[PDB]
Order: sequence, then structure tokens, then C-alpha cells
Amino acid sequence: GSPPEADPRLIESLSQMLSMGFSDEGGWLTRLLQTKNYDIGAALDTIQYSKH
Repeated sequence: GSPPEADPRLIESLSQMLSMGFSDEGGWLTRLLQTKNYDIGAALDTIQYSKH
């Protein structure tokens, strides 16, 4: 079996964020990937919030 509707690539990116120390205000650690096209690397800049 191999349903393309499992989003198995989100857990991967979510896995690296699990060892990061991120937040989840709007529970984005799960939807972020979905919203930021799993670009946690690019989202990292928004997920690590380094602006002032």
C-alpha cells in the first residue's frame, strides 16, 4: 500500500524541528510545512524568529 495522501515528508521536516526548539502558536509545526511547502529551512528564518 502507498497512499500519496499521508504527507510522510512533513514528519521528516517536523523531525528536524523536533530537535530544533521551535514554537507552535497556531500549531504550525504540523501545518507550517503544509503552509511553508515543507520549507522549514526557509521557514527556519520564520521558525527561528531572528528579527528585532
